[PDB]
Amino acid sequence: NLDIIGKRIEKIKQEHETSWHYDQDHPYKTWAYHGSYETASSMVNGVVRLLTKPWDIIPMVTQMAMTEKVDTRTQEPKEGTKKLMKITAEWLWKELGKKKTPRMCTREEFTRKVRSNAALGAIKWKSAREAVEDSGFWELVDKERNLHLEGKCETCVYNMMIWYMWLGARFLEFEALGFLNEDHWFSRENSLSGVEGEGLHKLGYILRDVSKKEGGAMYADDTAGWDTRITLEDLKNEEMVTNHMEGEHKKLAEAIFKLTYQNKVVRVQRPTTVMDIISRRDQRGSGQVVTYGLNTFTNMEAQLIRQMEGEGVFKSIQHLTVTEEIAVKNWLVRVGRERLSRMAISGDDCVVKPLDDRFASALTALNDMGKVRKDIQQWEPSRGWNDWTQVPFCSHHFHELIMKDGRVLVVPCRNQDELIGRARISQGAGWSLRETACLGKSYAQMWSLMYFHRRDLRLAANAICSAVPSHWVPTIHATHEWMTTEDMLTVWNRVWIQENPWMEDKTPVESWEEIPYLGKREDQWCGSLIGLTSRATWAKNIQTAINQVRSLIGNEEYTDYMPSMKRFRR
Ligand SMILES: Cc1cc(Cn2nc(C)ccc2=O)on1
Ligand SMILES: Cc1cc(Cn2nc(C)ccc2=O)on1
Ligand SMILES: [Cl-]
Ligand SMILES: [Cl-]
Ligand SMILES: [Zn+2]
Ligand SMILES: [Zn+2]
Repeated sequence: NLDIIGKRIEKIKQEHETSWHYDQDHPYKTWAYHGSYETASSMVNGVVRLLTKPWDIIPMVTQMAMTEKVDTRTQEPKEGTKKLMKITAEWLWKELGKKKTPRMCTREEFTRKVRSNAALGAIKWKSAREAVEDSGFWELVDKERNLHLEGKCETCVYNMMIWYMWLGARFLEFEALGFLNEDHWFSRENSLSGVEGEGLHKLGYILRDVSKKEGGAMYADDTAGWDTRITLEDLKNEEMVTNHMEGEHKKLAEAIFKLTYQNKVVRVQRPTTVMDIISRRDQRGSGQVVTYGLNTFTNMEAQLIRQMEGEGVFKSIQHLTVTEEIAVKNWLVRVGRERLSRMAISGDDCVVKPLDDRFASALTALNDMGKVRKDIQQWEPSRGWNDWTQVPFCSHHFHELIMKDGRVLVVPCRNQDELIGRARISQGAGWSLRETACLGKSYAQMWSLMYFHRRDLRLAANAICSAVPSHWVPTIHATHEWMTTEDMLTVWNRVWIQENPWMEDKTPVESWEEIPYLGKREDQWCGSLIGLTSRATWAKNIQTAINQVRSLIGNEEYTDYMPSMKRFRR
């Protein structure tokens, strides 16, 4: 308690000593309140919207651009649950460690990241790019760092909104734990369940490979507030990664887990406006990228245990017998790798193809670990999927699509209203017409690469790339091959043919017309506006929309991509 968070509390209390009140009308029950002191909406991308006019009248698209569970308490698991988690976690860190070496990340790696611009989620210095160059920052980092070796913390404080800390705390986190992401610990090759750095063009092939295994249905249960259900027991099993570490690193990592993860401190703005200095031990509070890795780890653990319960490796979560402990360990050593290979896990998101459908009603460990399923009753058995093409994963489903030459594409898909609505939204303001156009172009090239099989998206993508100057540059499961000025057909051939391990025949495709679409009926099912008069007017009069946007941007060098499509080929 206060002996670990006090210093951080004391430092803040003094920076606002003038205005400090211990409010008695504070809304926190499960969060500890210490005191109080006085104290970037969604915009529309006009380039994308002018080139998607039929969607101006679709409420699912237009509503997307308009516009308390953290204060809950998860009970401590039973002793038999806690045992199962401890044994599985120890075995899983060993497996992940077999072919990887934990190691500290470096400023010269962190710096380069800030130069490339990433969601480091950091709050004297204007931007992050500036602070990185000023050694005064690195001096502050040194003081804190040397404090962490002391077993103490001063400035590592969360700001609720998404939990931003200041760039310095983010570095000390990245220094100790960045290896997890930087060195691909949750790669499919390394972790067997993971998909880190796979890409949306590989996920469908991965789910089809799981489907090939003998077993029951495919289960894809979402957790209700995954992060809020992260117990102190989960934070302590995650910390066992430090047992694979040495020297300074082991100390630095131990400090992040002890002082920032297992004993947090947060400043939340309450408009009644008084900045509450609230604390708590449990729930998920980290950088988005370390959160991804530890979420994947803990999810892999929970799902192996749910598989154990379904296969009758253990009878009761209340207590584990000495013989059961040996049986769990023997199960992991004998079949652990096989059972990891039956799953696709991305943070809190999973798909499991268990040995059989006993898994569907194996609920006691899952519920007692506090990973309560969403959109169902706690003890109602899971609904599985019989077809890998119906399974939801990372907000997508996957279609099997046969090319006119017999080669097989497995393509990602979601409701087209969600795709068009997202492309019409920008995260921030103050951007130029040029920067808005380059973001439109990023969406267009993503659509050409991932969603080429949707008739409306291939047409709108061609229209946007025709409307934006040819040479202008586009601006954690994913890898982003669409962020380039290279020709999109060349990138398509690299991604879907050359580099695709599921494609035996490497014959390049010579034109976009060789590249197939979904069934005309399969397109409407996933939200296409084909067979509507509106969409017909838009398609026919596409060159007029392209010319409207060219006139707004001005006299630049443009390319006509519309003749890459059959209907505009004269
Ligand atoms: C993805 C993503 C990035 C942004 C923020 N943004 N918005 C504009 C208008 C221009 C550039 C830019 O980066 O919005 N969505
Ligand atoms: C079902 C179904 C059949 C069609 C006919 N049609 N097909 C296309 C590809 C474009 C426009 C068009 O009217 O559209 N939806
Ligand atoms: Cl199904
Ligand atoms: Cl994007
Ligand atoms: Zn600290
Ligand atoms: Zn679909």
